[PDB]
Amino acid sequence: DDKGEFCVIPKMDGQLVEKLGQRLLPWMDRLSSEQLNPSIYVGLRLSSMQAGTKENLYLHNLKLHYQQCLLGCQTKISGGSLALYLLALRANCELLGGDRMVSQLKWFLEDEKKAIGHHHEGHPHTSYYQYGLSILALCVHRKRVHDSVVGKLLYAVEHDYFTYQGHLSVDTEAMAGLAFTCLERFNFNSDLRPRITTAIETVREKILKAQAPEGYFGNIYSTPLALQMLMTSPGVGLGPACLKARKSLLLSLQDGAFQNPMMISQLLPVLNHKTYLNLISPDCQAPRVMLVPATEDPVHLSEVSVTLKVSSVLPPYERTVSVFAGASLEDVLNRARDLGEFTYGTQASLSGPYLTSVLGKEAGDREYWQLLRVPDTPLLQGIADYKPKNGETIELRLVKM
Ligand code: B12
Ligand SMILES: N[C@@H](CCC(=O)N[C@@H](CS)C(=O)NCC(=O)O)C(=O)O
Ligand SMILES: [Cl-]
Ligand SMILES: [Cl-]
Repeated sequence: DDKGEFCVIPKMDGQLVEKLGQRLLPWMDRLSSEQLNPSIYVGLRLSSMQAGTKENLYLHNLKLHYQQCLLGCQTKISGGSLALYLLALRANCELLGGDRMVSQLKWFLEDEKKAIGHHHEGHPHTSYYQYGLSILALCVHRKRVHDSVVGKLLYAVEHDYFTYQGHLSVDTEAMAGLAFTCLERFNFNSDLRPRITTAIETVREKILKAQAPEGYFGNIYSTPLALQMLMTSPGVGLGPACLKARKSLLLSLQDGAFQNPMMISQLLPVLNHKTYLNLISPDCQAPRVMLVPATEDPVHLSEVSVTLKVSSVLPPYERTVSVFAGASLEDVLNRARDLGEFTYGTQASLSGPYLTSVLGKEAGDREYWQLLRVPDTPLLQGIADYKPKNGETIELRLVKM
């Protein structure tokens, strides 16, 4: 590739990548319906690493869970979650399909298309991220959806719906590009083909323009999906752009990034030069090294002082607490709660605990609790993974989606 047209990530530190995989390994034993994440299975299968027989047991439990929750299930499965399960099936070389899951995912897309409306003036009940992910998951199972469904996602890309105040929301843009790439390879939605092929170029160009001087695309956690999109096909400047991203990824791993299992599961494929598009026709005898358990570090003795602020409740709340150095924001919330007259609530997600209430105020429709480093810098990690530094002030703020 003397011309530098292929997006590659060469010469990654072997032990940083091993340790990244070892962070997923313990999660292979968390098999309850409340903790299963099909993206973990996909990410491991597309990676240079494996967990042996634990993978087969994980897939067995995924199958029982998604089969039980088709419309003894406990919580309603979103379209995107079912889509990730479809990706897990392809990672084991299994093909669906009148399949009930295929139909359920198609009807999810129909519901979201209706929410968006004929004038693209509405919004999905979930997100354009889940919309694109669901189109992609159907496509890799060789299943087409109606042009009217695909048109909504094309329109959003064509009208730059995922750029806000000049900043591209890279993850959703990249996911849309992955879906479009799959449609193009099957020649699905052929009446939309010129739009599809241009939109692939638009996504790639917008991703490249979102590259920061440091080398990440948007932010370090959007970079895995951005790299998937760039790796689907060679292009001018991709070699050089992806070498900058390599530098950013290495520095981030050295600095302790990528603790979150969902994020690890998005990064592992691209470190192995694979993407979700490999799930059309995947190698199911891929070369992968067995992971072994990491050794856990000694107890952290130092402490950090962190101020927790909530101004979207009446009366507002502010308290400085101390926790062990390396404790999470969740630990800070727990310490504040222990000190009295502070409460919070969460719900499970495939990314871990999602903050849903603070001081008795539950996020309503189209609202969420945003986590910020004062002043006004949104955190890049959620409560379980963000580790506050001494002297930081963290704000919880209820905002409109
Ligand atoms: C859509 C989305 C949101 C929406 C979710 C609501 C909706 N309308 O669906 C909104 C805008 C509310 C949101 C909020 C946040 N998000 Co967000 N989000 C995403 C996105 C684009 C897609 C998620 C999705 O649908 N996945 C597919 C479905 C099937 O999976 P799921 O687990 O069932 O989806 C749920 C969770 O993702 C959850 N949620 C969304 N984001 C986050 C982040 C964390 C850490 C957790 C625990 C949960 C959570 O909401 C989804 C719907 O219920 C991802 C992109 C990505 N690369 O994954 C980023 C992403 C997951 N979010 C991220 C972050 C950091 C946040 C926030 C912490 C930002 C902040 N500073 O407040 C908050 C969450 C705080 C809290 N209250 O706990 C990061 C996480 C990185 C990491 N290291 O883990 C990502 C990767 C984006 C990025 N590149 O920065 N998010
Ligand atoms: N509107 C988009 C989602 C945009 C979005 O919620 N982006 C959040 C996700 S946490 C974000 O701030 N992303 C980081 C960024 O844009 O840099 C969709 O429908 O998929
Ligand atoms: Cl992380
Ligand atoms: Cl609460």
